Amino acid sequence: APVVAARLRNIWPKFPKWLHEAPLAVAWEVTRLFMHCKVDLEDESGLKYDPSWSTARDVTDIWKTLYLDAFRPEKPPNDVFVTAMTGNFESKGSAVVLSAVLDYNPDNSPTAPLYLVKLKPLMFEQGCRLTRRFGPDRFFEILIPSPTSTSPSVPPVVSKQGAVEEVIQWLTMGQHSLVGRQWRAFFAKDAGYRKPLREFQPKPIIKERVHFFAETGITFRPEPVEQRTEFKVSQMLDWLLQLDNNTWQPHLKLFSRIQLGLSKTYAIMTLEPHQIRHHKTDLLSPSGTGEVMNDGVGRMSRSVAKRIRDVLGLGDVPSAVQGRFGSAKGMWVIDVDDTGDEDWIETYPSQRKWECDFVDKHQRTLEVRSVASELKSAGLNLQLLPVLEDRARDKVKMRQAIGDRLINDLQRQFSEQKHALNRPVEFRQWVYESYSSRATRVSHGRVPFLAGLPDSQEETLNFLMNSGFDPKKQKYLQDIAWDLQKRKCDTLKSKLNIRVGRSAYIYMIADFWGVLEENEVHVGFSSKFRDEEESFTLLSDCDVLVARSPAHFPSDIQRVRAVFKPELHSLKDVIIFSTKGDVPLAKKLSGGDYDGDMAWVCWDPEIVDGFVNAEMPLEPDLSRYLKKDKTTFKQLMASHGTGSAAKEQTTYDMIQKSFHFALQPNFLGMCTNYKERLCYINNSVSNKPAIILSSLVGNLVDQSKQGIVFNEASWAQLRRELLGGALSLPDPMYKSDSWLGRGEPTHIIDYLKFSIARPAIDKELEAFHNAAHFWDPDLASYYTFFKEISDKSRSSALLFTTLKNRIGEVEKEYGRLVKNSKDPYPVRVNQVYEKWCAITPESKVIRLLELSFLADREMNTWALLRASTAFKLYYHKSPKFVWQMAGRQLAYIKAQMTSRPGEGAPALMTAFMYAGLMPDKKFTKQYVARLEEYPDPEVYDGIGFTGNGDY
Amino acid sequence: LRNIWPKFPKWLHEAPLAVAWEVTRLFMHCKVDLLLKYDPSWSTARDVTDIWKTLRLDAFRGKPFPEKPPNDVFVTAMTGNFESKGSAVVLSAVLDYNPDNSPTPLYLVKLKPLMFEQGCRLTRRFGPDRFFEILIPSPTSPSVPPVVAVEEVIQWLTMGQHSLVGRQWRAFFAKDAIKERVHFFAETGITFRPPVEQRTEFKVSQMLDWLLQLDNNTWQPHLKLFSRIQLGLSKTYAIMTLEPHQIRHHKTDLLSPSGTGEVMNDGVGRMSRSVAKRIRDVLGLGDVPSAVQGRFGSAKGMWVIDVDDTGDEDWIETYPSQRKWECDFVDKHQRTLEVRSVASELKSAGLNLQLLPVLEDRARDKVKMRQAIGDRLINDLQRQFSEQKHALNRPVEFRQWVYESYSSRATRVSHGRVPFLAGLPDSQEETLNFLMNSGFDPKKQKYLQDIAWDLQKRKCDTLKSKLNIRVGRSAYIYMIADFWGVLEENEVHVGFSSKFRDEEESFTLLSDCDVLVARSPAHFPSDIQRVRAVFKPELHSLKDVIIFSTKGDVPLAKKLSGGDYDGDMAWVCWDPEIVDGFVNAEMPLEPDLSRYLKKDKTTFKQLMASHGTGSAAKEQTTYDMIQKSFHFALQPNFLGMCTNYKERLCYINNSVSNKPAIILSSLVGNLVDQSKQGIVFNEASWAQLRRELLGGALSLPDPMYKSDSWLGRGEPTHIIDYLKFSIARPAIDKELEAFHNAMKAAEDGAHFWDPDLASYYTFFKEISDKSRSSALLFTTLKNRIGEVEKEYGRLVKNDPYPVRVNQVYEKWCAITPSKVIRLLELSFLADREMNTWALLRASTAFKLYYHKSPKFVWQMAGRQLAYIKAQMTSRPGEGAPALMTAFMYAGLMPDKKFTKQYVARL
RNA sequence: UACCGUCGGA
RNA sequence: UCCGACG
RNA sequence: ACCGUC
Ligand SMILES: [Ca+2]
Ligand SMILES: [Ca+2]
Ligand SMILES: [Ca+2]
Ligand SMILES: [Ca+2]
Ligand SMILES: [Mg+2]
Ligand SMILES: [Mg+2]
Ligand SMILES: [Mg+2]
Repeated sequence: APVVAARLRNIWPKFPKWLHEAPLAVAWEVTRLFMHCKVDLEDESGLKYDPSWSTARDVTDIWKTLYLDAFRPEKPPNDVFVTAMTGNFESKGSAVVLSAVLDYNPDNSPTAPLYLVKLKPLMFEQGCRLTRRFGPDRFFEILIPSPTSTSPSVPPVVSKQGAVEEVIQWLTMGQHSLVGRQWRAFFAKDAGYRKPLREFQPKPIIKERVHFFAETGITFRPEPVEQRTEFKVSQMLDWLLQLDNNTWQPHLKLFSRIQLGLSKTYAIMTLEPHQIRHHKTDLLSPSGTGEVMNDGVGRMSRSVAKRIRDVLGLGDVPSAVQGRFGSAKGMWVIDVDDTGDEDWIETYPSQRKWECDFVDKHQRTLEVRSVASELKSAGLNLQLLPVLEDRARDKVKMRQAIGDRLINDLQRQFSEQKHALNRPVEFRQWVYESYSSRATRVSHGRVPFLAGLPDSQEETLNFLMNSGFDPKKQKYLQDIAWDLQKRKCDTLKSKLNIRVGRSAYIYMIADFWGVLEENEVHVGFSSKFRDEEESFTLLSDCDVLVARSPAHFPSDIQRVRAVFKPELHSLKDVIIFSTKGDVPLAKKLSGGDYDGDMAWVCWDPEIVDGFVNAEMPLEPDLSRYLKKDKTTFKQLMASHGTGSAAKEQTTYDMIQKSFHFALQPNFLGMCTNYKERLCYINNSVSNKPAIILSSLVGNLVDQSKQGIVFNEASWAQLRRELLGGALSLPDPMYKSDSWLGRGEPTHIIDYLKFSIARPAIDKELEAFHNAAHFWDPDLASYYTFFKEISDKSRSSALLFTTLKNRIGEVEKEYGRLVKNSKDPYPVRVNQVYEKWCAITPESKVIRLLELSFLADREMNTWALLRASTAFKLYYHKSPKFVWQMAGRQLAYIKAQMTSRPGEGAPALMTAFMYAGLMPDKKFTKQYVARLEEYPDPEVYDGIGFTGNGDY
Repeated sequence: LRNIWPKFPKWLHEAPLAVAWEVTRLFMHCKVDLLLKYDPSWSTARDVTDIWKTLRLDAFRGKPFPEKPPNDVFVTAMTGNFESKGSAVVLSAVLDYNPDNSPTPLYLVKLKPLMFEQGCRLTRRFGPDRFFEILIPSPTSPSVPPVVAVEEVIQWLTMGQHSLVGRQWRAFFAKDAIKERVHFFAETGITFRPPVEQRTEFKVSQMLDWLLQLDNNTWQPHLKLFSRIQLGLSKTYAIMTLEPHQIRHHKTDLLSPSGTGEVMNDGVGRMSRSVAKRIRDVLGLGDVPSAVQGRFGSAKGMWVIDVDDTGDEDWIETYPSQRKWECDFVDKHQRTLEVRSVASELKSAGLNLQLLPVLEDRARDKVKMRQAIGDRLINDLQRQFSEQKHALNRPVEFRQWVYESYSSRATRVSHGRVPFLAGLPDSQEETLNFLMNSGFDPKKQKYLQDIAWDLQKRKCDTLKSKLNIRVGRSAYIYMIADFWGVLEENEVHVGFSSKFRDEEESFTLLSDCDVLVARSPAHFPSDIQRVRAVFKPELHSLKDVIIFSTKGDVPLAKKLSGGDYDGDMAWVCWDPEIVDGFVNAEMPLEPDLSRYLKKDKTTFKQLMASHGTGSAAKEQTTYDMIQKSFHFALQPNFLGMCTNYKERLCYINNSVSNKPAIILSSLVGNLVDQSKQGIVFNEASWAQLRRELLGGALSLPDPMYKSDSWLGRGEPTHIIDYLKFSIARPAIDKELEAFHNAMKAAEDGAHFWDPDLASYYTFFKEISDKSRSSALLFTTLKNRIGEVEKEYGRLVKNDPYPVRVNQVYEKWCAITPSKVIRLLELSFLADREMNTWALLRASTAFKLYYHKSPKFVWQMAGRQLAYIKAQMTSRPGEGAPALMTAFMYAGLMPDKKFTKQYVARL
């Protein structure tokens, strides 16, 4: 399609000759500024390089020189820029990423570029093996609309014509020029439906993520970032996958293994070849079935596990980790029989995804994606409910048990909060336990504010309570707590994520020591697992349910027996399955294994007791509709022969053909939804259509790895021959907010949502509402003060009258930009906030109000008076305005006004020092007990309470 | 001994017991004789202060008020029948020798204020108002008066009723608390009849007959029988009452499978899972306790959950080893489970120095054991020193270290805030955190650096006095017996309720390892045993206890200083270095000490035979048992003297296993319960034992390690001397050397000057230059500050210290100031310390005296200097400073994970 | 019209 | 409801 | 004129 080809010639910004000597980081950031301010990099209207940029340490400094009338963007953080300039794009396991977003040009001119490009700011991301081996600067990733999209918003030039093949060819046929480097595509992955960037002029469109490698560049030589050697993608992938020994593999599967080189991992240690135990065979079934029982799982030495703890800074030695090691991926577990101190790791065939020689350091490096960490209570999901009911001996009882768990959870949640609201110290404790903000505080070094309040609703409640506000007395705080509760109730109504205290998601591991019989599992916790009035350190003498998400077949949930084996006691925060029996238990859980799969584990006796296991179903033959492309790399090489030249050309062919495969429309979501709609209509997940759809969805998830081909024609045919045909199925009633159904709900999800959840939530909300004014005379104290001065002074009255009028203008701006767009809400609030802060006195009175010697104007007396006056005028009319603009100063006033002589001292803490503090649970309990008698140990030579007296 | 008790006048006869008690206290404190009519208003009083006000009269005018009982205690005494939520109101007194040596009161009485105390079986059965306890100097006691004899005092205490606050009190129990605690029971009173106001007359002999059921216990030695009164006085939480059908009285203990006849479950019994659940509910615990120390009727000891129990039925069992007298378990209060304590989450114990001689004695290689303990001590001290030095480099790390170093929570909770003396928190720890929370840096502000140095210097002086060997993998754990027969001899089961943390390593249970178990103190070489930790899944529910085998010839608990399972706790260590070289020793043959230790085993029945038969003789015998047991309880305490002698003997001989060591160890085990066992042992027998069997020395010198500095000659030879003076002391001295050098080394170091703190001063100076009125206000402020600075130098720099500082502070707060005066004052603010004037006063004072009088500036205005620092360091767009209320600030604590994660970014 | 789950963030 | 990382 | 625990 030639018309598209013309539109595929000028997509990338040009690299001007005047930037040819700039570092990669400056070249990237200058290019970004010109694109943002719509200035041509080749404009001759006078551009020449500035040597100051080469030694720069802030992006703003480079941009200031540019901000010329033509110039007069989001900035990379200074730490990232310094790492890009001096740190060789790496810092403490973090890599500097070069990434861009593309969208279809809304200009339909035949000469116009098809895509518009937004280069993203330099950012840090976890490194991977390929970046560690070749350098983060040699990698570039984009999001681009999928040329196969069926969306109405696809431009006619692609939709009308050979264009999809022309777009696919543009991505992979040759090198792309950008910031002085030649980039060649090596990998692509579905990125889901993404809304186009607002700056590019709102329907979501499916996009692909494409990875490029810098094969050559101006600074490249036939290692520092500025002194790189020419290296082809074909050589890059050959280093990773050692293709000469892997030609026997289906080329689509081989291509999918590239993800192992891109996996975001923490480098722990390099092992020497003599410390690596490569096993020739997996653990096989004792029965002789041939089934593998340790798929994805191997053992590691205790010393390796200690090194992981040390490198990652863990408080404890991990029992198991999700990792990668050369060609091996999956889980590694501590060998409980290791009494030695030698570093060693073992690999199994089921872990090794290609033939690897493990020679290069980076192919002998243990990389950890995640560690098995302390567990938390989990809950149910929509997929588990129909299967639990299907396998219930008494379906009425099972439905009653799940419903009781819902009512009990809501009752406890509302009860705990209503009690905490009676005391600020107790509500602060409750709010802190409700949400986590440590990550943001650490990354920002402070509580991030939006205008005059913390960005977070929970941080706002604690910030205002810390300054003396009472959630029973101040309606604004009451409103925040109400909004937070409403959101949680809505999530329950939408997802039925019913909390089960005796439940958790745990990494699955296999028993290399043969102590577990089939149908026995071992679960030991690293610490106390709390469930209301009861606690666990292990599971024993009880039945449990295990399952994986997604669960579809009736057999995808299994009832097994928890047995604690002392031999395994050191293995904590994992669930261990038997390696005996005909079939590994993991395989029964939606085709699971031990390579990072997690199991939902439930020991709730009321949910467990009624469950009857089903046998794994005979899967229907769907080969009429599902076609498998198993062409091997060797078969692709027949087009070229043998030798280095043939291997090189074949690698680029694997990439091109895999890109074509990767870009074909995927039907996993459409088929899963059809299954939900049809199985709802039939109220069955075990009848003939349910088994067909469950078998189909299980195949569509493994599509890229298995080379499954399944297009619209095959989906139409499958529906016609085995399902309801072209008929569009309606949504289940539970997708709606109310039961519009005739009679009383009968489907378990309808019943749980409309007969149990909605009524309970309505009653608990009314009781919460039954269990406060915007007005607070303390907050009007500064206004009353100045009004008295203004009454006896004409100069003060003019200042006072100007202030009121200026506040009124900003409030109207709040109503127009926020209360009632290309600009997102935070940007719109900032715009109002900047006009608010512009309200300044612009002489002894003016000087005392301004306190100009303070760098922060928000800390002077004027800011206090401005906040008080705004409160008096708008406390009731526009509460969101007064609090969002002046909440910070309202808290200052409250803390000043509630202070009493002799009763201690309020503390003005810095933003950094405030961020590092947390509520003291022991203080809360001890203080409340004093206010309102066995000394609770967790509340009050290590020997503690052993008796009050001596008798 | 005729007029010791304050008299009760007919004018207070109708007063409620609580009113009579508190009115009597005021007269005694103010030395007014009991001018006075009962105030009817007193009957309805809900505060002692209100009763005290009516007593305006000439004799009490100006007299200092006595310590007052809290309102809740008084209201419970007036309307709550001396009981509230298991707490009992206590009538207590302290008696002292009268300084007057006149032949014409021998004791001076101080009635203590009404207070709450945990109740006991006797107070819940008869009423707290019927019990009175005193602390009286033993007549056995150079401070003793010339008049002191013992017979006269004991007869005063036990011969007859004593009159106090309208009640007749009879003594029934005594134990050593120099001072002895004596308990009295109100047998009769003015309001008593042949609720607290209307109590029936009841004799001590009847009260004791109810508790001990004397008819079925005359076979017991009366001294031992008397000791069992403690079970009735033991402070316990009542859990529940059990029906007779729910009680399983066993006739026989668990016995050795080897036919030795040894009891393997001494003191321990099983309880139903549901009984344990009730314990959790009434005590408000987070989890169901696996084990409890309690009392039930005549039974005392440990009760453990029956792991084999699947029912919801409440039941408890008792064993002969638990039951301290023949009891029928009929009365509600003899069928009530009473909890002394519960087995709760464990903490690291460390290694007590007392154990080191036995550990050295049993070491396979003594030289290696000594070097290894010294190496562990040196590494710990070096780590402590390095961590303080490193943390000082960042305020976020130092705030965390200061918080870990000291605990101010109890003070914060009782005050509802950080207590402040003048302008700064009263504590140095809270002052560093308070100032660091407003942006001050100990590396930059010398005032903080100086406090920082002074805290570490104080920590070294604490390490010098108290030597401490830290062993993370150690704990004191309640001992229990395996009722279920899964543990082999030499096998123990330990499971924890939660993660027991050692640095970098963690445990929820112990398995596949050798452990050391012992009771403190350990005397015999065999008092420490090396055994095998084996985790039995059968016992997995039993947490925060250690379970011993019930197989073998002798129970393991008995090997640990003759211990058992009645509440005894074991020191359990799983540290491989401590366990490695330890070699078990057999229990030693104990010597015959009858020539020195005399036992009185006269039974209650034999004592009654000298008075007759029938009820009248029993009553006389009960009083006779009390009198004779009083005579016994007041004899001198040789456990302390013999234990002290043993430590010195073992030290001088540097041996715990030679013949004198074993003899003394056997002797101290015998004296552990002298009153209960009826062991008579006087100074003459102690002198004979020392001369004939211990080496001849009546007096031995104190061990060198009891002194702060090395006073020995040559290199230390005793293991404890070696650790204190060859290891710890040099390492501590090196740190103090480094500290002194660092102070001397410090123009880029910490300074007193901070231009931020002069910001307000400089602001007003520019205003003052252009206005005469402002200059006059500003110059008057400067002069008044100078006046207060002078007073600080005379009063503080040089009425106690807090009162003098507070005197200067009041003058500072009196420095007080037109539109300018109004803006500075902010009079709408109730607290003037929060006004702009306080900031100016603080800033001006800092500018004038930051170099001359730094202590004055910070102690008076530190609070406002912190406000200024936090204002001045705020940057636009870099977050918002937070003004915390004093209460809300007190409830926060450093986030340990924030500190760790934030530092990692840097 | 285009899935769920785990962890982290708005 | 969006963003990142995993199955 | 003792040690330990809470
Ligand atoms: Ca898998
Ligand atoms: Ca797999
Ligand atoms: Ca005992
Ligand atoms: Ca005993
Ligand atoms: Mg699999
Ligand atoms: Mg004993
Ligand atoms: Mg005994």
